[PDB]
Amino acid sequence: SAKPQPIAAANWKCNGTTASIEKLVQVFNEHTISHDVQCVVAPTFVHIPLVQAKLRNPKYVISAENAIAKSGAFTGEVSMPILKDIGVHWVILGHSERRTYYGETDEIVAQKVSEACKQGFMVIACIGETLQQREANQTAKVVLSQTSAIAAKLTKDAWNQVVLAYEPVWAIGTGKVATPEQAQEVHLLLRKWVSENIGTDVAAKLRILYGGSVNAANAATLYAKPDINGFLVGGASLKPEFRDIIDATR
Amino acid sequence: SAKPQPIAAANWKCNGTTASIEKLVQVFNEHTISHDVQCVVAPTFVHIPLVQAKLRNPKYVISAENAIAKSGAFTGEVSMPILKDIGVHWVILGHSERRTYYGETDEIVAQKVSEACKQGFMVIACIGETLQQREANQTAKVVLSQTSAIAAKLTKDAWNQVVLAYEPVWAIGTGKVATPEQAQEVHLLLRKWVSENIGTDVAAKLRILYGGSVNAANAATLYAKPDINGFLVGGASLKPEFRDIIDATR
Repeated sequence: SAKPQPIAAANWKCNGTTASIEKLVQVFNEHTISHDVQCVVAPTFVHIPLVQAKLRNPKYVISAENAIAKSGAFTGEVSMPILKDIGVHWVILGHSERRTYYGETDEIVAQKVSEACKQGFMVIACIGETLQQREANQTAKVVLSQTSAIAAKLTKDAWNQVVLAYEPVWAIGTGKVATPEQAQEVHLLLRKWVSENIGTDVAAKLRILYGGSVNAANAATLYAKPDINGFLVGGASLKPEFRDIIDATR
Repeated sequence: SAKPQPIAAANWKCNGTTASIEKLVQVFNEHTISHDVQCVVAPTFVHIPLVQAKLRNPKYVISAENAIAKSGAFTGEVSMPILKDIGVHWVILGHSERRTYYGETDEIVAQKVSEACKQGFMVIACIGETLQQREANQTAKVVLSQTSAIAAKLTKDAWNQVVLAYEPVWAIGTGKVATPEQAQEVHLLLRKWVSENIGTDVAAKLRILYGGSVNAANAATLYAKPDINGFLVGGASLKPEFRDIIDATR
């Protein structure tokens, strides 16, 4: 289909013990990945140094799970210049849980994205609708709303560092995956949107991943859709089966 | 005066480069501390492992600057069980900046405190009034309000792990320190409160620190007050002068 380079990203959320991490990393290192894909591992902040010291599988990069733009008087947070100094140059922003529990709004997400962009980070920005939305046939405008908000703060060239993760709020950690057909419908409308609004050229390289209850048995079917470039995986990433998720992008 | 063991705590907020940290840590390690005081260093999450590997001065402990109670689906955050596994067992909670920018309320602070308590952490809980408060002769009830909220969620014995940091919102990072007399007035009313409400025995061991624009030239005068047990230092802790702040509790 000519698609872009696939992305397989691991989001450990707020989980991990130094022991269990050293176990999973060893399983990941011994997995010979054979095709062109970029694997990404998002550990918690405290665990980032440990992951850097043991992660050796070459198709992998470390990303932070969130950050703030600037260093300063922000107790408890971690900024972007701090993460560059530390060699981490990917970050996941506007992930659902942050939009819901620690109140990050579009414009706020949109600002974290512009700045990371500005800081030379590769960014995976999360968008998606809730079930109430979905049920009001509101899924589409919502996604377009968020993407537009991000887009207003970016330059035509900042897109080269952007990756979108469409995670329907109702599929995250629920066991309730979107059928490939639901997933696929949203990815094409977005691609279409980016295409009309930024450049055909941009929509074609944009990796747009699906996330929300994705596992080793469904990743394959998911991948086969033409506008699905990969995944953002939560629960299944705390397991060896992650191997088989990465291989599904083959 | 018989007072309790003093506390000198360093809060680096969201600042530090691996280089500048390795420089400051070396300055701290070579400072022979001679009296009984517990020094505490709060680095950002990413920097905690680096601090653990180099910090060697024995009167020092590492604390996190914030955390959540439980591990789980909380993207971007770091929990307490994660910090125990990692050997970090002190934490700063309800610091002003968190109460203001990332919306942590009394009850929320009060819950983070009970749980950390429950997790065997030493906790430094922050309370304090804003200038509007101060000007409405509202400083006192406010402090009592917050302390009471914390106290409702703790057991008579949880106090042994609690430390209070009174940081007038108007003195943090402002250059505008509370005179020793303002500081002292608040510490005695609190001590009084804890005394009447929890036990005379408890108020007597409680370390209650002052923080807000505290430096090496004022720490001394600050310390001399009878109900002032130490400090919670922000800006001055990113400097060598921190040495002279620790020595002021002598």
